[PDB]
Amino acid sequence: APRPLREQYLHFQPISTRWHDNDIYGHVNNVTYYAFFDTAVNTYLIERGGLDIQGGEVIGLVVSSSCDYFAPVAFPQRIEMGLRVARLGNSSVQYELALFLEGQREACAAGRFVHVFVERRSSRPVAIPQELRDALAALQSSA
Amino acid sequence: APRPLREQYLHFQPISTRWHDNDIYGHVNNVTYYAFFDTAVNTYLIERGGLDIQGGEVIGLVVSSSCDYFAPVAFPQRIEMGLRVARLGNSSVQYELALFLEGQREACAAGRFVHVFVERRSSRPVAIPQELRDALAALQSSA
Amino acid sequence: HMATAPRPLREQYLHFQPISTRWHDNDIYGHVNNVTYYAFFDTAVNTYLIERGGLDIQGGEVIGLVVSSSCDYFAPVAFPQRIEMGLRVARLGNSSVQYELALFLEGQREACAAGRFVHVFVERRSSRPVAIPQELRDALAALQSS
Amino acid sequence: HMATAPRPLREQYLHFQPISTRWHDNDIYGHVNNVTYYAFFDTAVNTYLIERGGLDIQGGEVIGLVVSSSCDYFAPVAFPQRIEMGLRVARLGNSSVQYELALFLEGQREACAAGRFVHVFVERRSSRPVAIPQELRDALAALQSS
Ligand SMILES: [Cl-]
Ligand SMILES: [Cl-]
Repeated sequence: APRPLREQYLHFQPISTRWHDNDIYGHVNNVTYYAFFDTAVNTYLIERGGLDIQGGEVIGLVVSSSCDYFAPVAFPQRIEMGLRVARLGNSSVQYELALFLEGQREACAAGRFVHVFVERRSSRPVAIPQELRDALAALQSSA
Repeated sequence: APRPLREQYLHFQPISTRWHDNDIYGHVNNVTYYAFFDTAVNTYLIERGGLDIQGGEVIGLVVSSSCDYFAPVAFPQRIEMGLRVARLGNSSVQYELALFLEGQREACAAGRFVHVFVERRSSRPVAIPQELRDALAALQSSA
Repeated sequence: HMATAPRPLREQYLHFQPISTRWHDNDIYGHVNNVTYYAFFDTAVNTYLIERGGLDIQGGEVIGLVVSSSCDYFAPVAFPQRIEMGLRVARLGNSSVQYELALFLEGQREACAAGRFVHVFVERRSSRPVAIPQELRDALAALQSS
Repeated sequence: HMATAPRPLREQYLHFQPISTRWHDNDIYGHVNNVTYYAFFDTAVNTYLIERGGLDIQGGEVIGLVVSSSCDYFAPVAFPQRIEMGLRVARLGNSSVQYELALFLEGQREACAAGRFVHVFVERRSSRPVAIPQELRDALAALQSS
């Protein structure tokens, strides 16, 4: 089975839920979890890896992603992303994430996604800059 | 001129920003401010006024809204909604809100919106339930 | 029922644009969320600016920034209903413009929601207001109610 | 370039659906954000379930819940480009179904992104898995690659 626990992740981010996260069936819509993934990863890249989204030469593009869902959460509930790095490559990295509900031990959902690092003007993949590598390595998972 | 200050509002909510709040021009998109409005109002209605979004008999529908924007914010910046109630009617209420950037005194943006309270099944407007009125009145603005 | 402002009519608008509705346009109460309407406003205007004004959002030097907006809601709509935005230009200044929009059921004549927004155009890198470029102004001028 | 998985072809899909792009589909890097693709998946499937399966999202007793999904991205697209979702059903169980989708430029044949999701159908009030209702199953069956 699962399920994922908080101590299996390296870094955490609270994310506040918004009215419109819920859909017609009353819980956070599956699409929104990936917004959560994307937000946790890039928040980390900016505060700890020197990512410059406004004018930086090198950017992370999502080449792929996925998620399994174990139990719903709903606005206005309080949640938290665990983030870890499964592998750091030469020009890409695979993240693993998990959504946690405040007060619950087991993850509501767990997924992965993959960045490739490219030159912003051309979109040629490029070796990950060093400052970013240092930050990404600091997230290395245990398994 | 403006601009709005924090002490002119009754209740506050931090809202975390998400990767995708920024648009192609790099700042939080104007549309998202109203998601912020909607989130601050309904969060308050649920924790302090007994709003039951899942199964409640009475709901708030937005009959109108607006916003003026004074200066941009951007993900991953940290922000905060001030909320106040300009007037409580028999079956509607006008809220005033303002977006604040952490560390800035003056509001980035300020807007209003109007709820009408209806019966969920029929959508007949109905007098605001008492528990909700108590909470809404506790937000009354000074001017 | 909802906003008590008088409902605008299809004829009061110049230019129309279908927008396809999306699963999550509906919120928990089951109709399109009020915020999404503003996304419809942005999309209609900008689609118009790119196909008729020559707006270059990727590398253009002059951009349009939103300084205010508002909307009144008259009757709900829901995914997967088919909808259509009405657009016109109410006022055309040297560096700013006010748009008026209304959402229709593509099968219908009464507006379901209507509002307004203001663009100010600015040099992209600095954000100093510049005058509206002629190509865009020519496209805006074709939407001024005669 | 991006995902290195082999790109799916337009012919491998059964059913198509235009989706209009929106201003804020583009993120700060200027192309449609990866998350939005999944919104396109949800919309295509559900549009299909309502018009061909009789899904009643407002008051129906059986609903479809998403238990997993994934997507590979091959080439970016951008508002205001015109796009089209390809849909087919890969597997049809008693209470679950796996969909496969791909996004195309409506003018084009190579997929720009492709992925998958799984619906489990459940009694709406409880969320106990129920079998898929016959009307929906008949619509799902028409998408199984022959
Ligand atoms: Cl805009
Ligand atoms: Cl769904």
